[PDB]
Amino acid sequence: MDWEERENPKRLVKTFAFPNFREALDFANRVGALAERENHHPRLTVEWGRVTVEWWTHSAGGVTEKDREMARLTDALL
Amino acid sequence: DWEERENPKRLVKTFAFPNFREALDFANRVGALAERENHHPRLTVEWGRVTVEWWTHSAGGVTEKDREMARLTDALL
Repeated sequence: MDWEERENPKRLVKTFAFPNFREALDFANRVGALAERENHHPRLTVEWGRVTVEWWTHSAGGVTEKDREMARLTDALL
Repeated sequence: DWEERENPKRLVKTFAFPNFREALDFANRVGALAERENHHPRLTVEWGRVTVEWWTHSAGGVTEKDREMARLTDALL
């Protein structure tokens, strides 16, 4: 579904689920490679069975068009 | 010397870096350690920082394995 919109700070959030820890870390690495390609970085939370990806522009204190674009590119990884 | 947070009780420490790529590289080393030991942390990776949290889910708190994993994490440095 659509990315969640959390607050303080405003940011786009989505969780991706996995059967273990290694696959979650592997996916986080794909998101990280995407971040490096686009030069816009997320906050990633990796744990057994899940990766939480959060997109927001730090220098802006909130969400910008780039964040929405990164969210879409993250979905396109699958 | 790791910080101890609550709800749930867990060991926490943040490692800093000059960028994002190096932070993720470090998180992967912690992840490899976790996979070999079969005990998993909660890792938070962002520009300039990796937060590592150790605790036992089956117990909903800290157990001896967590203290060891914390020391092994520091050893990576």
